[PDB]
Amino acid sequence: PFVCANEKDHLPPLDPQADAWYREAAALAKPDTLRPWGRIVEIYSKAVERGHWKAMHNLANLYRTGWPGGVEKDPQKALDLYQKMIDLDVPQGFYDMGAMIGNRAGVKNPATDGLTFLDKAASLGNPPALTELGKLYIYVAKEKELGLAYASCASSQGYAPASYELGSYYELVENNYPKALSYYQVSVSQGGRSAAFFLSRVFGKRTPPSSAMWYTPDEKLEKFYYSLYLQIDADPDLRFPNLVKYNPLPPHPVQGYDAARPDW
Repeated sequence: PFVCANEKDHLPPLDPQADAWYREAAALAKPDTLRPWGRIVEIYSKAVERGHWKAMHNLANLYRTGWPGGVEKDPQKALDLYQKMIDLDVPQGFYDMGAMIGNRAGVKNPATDGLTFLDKAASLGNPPALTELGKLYIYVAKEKELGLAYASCASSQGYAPASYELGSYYELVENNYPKALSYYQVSVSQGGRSAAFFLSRVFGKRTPPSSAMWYTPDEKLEKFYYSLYLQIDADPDLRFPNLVKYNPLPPHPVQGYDAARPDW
């Protein structure tokens, strides 16, 4: 049996000073201009000293995925930070470690209680882990019902890539385009860059009909959702918690609001 967990129920405390440093360093790394990476690294490091689990994640990603002139690529330090995270039982830490050394390596790790890294992370409600496992059950193991449950758990926690993956599932596998559109719009409200980009294409004049899912082009929706794409592209922390309720999507010309029930 699968139990959907809430990741926020399993987050260690965040030091108030370390969180101030983390937020400033994350902001400095945000704009698409010249950025002070050496100083961003140093600020993240000071926050890591005080136990900030998000500073550990961001700094580790910089150490393994370097950055042209700023920093500096070093996989071993990124992994030492991942170790610090799982020692604190951070759900993202289990996902991060598994993404770097493989899922099944978790079974032997003392911090996972015998689970794989994805299983341990997903059991603590980690949305990235729930999303990957959902894709694996759906597309590799052919466990549709279980895989959809994993993705829906991550989606209901506000994780935009999970909502986008559910929308992509209903478009390509079930050909339920109104259901796909609704998940894409949910993903946009959750800061989904890809969903906003492709939701905009759905209503563009020049989009081939199959990629538009045979919706009628709507120039105002094309511009509305391309505008959200640009906002999310500039600020990935942006959310739109009122987007769905006050901007109902148009029905599909044939499938309505649900291909299963095209006349609702």
